Amino acid sequence: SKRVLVVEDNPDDIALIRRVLDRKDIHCQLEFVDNGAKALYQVQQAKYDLIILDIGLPIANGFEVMSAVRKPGANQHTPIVILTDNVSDDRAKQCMAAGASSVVDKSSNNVTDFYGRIYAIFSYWLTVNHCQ
Repeated sequence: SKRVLVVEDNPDDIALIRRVLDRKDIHCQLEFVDNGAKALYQVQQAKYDLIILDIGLPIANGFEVMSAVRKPGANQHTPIVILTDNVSDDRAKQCMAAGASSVVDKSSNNVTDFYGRIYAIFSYWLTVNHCQ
């Protein structure tokens, strides 16, 4: 059973993410935490198949989370997807420098696009990308 860790605090985003997985029959353990401190603790506790984070949360301590995950250890090479509203090219480029696997615009002002991007992230990283 795959496990995913998502650093996100918007409760409608969260509810939409759970629902996408449901409908699309994507079966994994999902864990949400609302900040970077909590993230850095959970990465020490379990090996994840995927870690998603909203770099828009100052409180997510995104770059710090990414450095720490990228260190020697169980999740050293766990895919990290940044999923954040309004990604600029600069910020995407900064995430990529800090170790992100992928940067994705939520486009959450367009639920149709937001929904299909959630499904693409989980679909790709869990059923296409090779998992141990």
